[PDB]
Formats: sequence, C-alpha cells, structure tokens
Amino acid sequence: MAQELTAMSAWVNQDGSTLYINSINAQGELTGSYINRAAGFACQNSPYPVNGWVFGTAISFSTKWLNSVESCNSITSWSGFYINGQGKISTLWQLVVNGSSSPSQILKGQDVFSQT
Amino acid sequence: QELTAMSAWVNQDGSTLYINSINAQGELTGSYINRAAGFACQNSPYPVNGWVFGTAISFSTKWLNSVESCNSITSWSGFYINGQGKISTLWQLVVNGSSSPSQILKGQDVFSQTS
Repeated sequence: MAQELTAMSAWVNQDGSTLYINSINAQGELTGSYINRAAGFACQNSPYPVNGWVFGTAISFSTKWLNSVESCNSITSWSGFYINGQGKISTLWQLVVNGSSSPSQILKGQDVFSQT
Repeated sequence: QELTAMSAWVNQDGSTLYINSINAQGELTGSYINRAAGFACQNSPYPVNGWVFGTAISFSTKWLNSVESCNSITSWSGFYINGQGKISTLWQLVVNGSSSPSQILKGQDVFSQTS
C-alpha cells in the first residue's frame, strides 16, 4: 500500500520536484538524485546529486546546486521524517548561498514529499 | 584562508568538525566529535557527509556509531567568513519516530578554525 522509506524510492514535493533515493547503505548513508521543477526557478529538469542519512523514519538529505548543465551557487539541506495510505516525507529545508555574510541570508521553508 | 580538506573547526560548545576530504565536485567527508556537556554521544567520532560550494557549506551527521546512538540526525547549513576563519551555521536536529515538524530542533553554531 503506502510506499516506505527505502533504497530506490522516489518522492515528489508540492512544487513537482522529485527526490530519487538510490542507495541506503548498512550504516544508513544515503545517495540519490534531485530534479527541481519549481516553476520560475533555475536549475530545473536536470539531476543534482544528493547525499544524506536515514535513521529509522528520520532522514536528512542535501544537494549542491551545480551539475554539468547549470549552477545556482548554493546548497539546500532538508531534515525530515517519514509518515504514513500514502507515504510522505515531511521536511524543513535551509538554503545557503555561496558568498553569504549573515545567517539572515539562509533561506528556510517547508516541503512535503509524497510517494511518486 | 578558505574551506579546505584536512581542517578542524570547534564550536562554542567545544565540539569539533574534522573535514577529511572535499572532492573535485565539492562533496565532503569528515568526522564530528560532540563535546557539549551533559549530552550523550560525546567524545567519539561520528561520520559526516555534505557539500562545499565556494564559501557555502552543508554537513550532516547521523548519531549512531560504534559506541552509541542518540536516535537522530543533525544537519548544518552555513558559510565561511574570515584573520580568524569561522563557519557560521544554522542547524536542524530530527529525531527518529517524529510526527510533527514542531519536533525538529533548531539552533545556531559558530565554528572557529583551529587547524
């Protein structure tokens, strides 16, 4: 029924962006890819590498916005947890931009990812 | 005078981030030793991963190692500022089994380069 938090699981947020979880190793270290689809924003439609951690239903993942096609000069990190007939990951994220000088410049928000 | 591999950074609690590698893509590995008095998961290395992008940095550690578990994950987002190199960060701590975003703990750490 509901999708679980596993290796090879995909999750789509309220902007249409997808986290593709690839591996979760014996220690819970995560690899994957992220495709941003937030309308009006840059760094869309191409895969960005992700790393992070899973601990039971807790998860962190982070992406650097640089790949072979486009840079957005920043890094986003999500912290969240799995909840469940639809599996979801509820998160709070922080975005830090290269060249920042003040903590006030770190952007924050909430994403809820739903199973594919 | 910038974020580098093989560097050590100590926060206001006396906890140390050891940056071990920053690869060609800026992917980070390291270890974290928590030394905040009264807390568990102290004095032993916890593996770290993350990213560096110029002066921006993210790093995260799962609180499970060969010694003990604190059932949670901390993630830091921050930036390098500079004679003293520092990393100014905001962190979030998520606990296994949480049910509400209100349960994600937040704070600020400033790490000073100690070399």
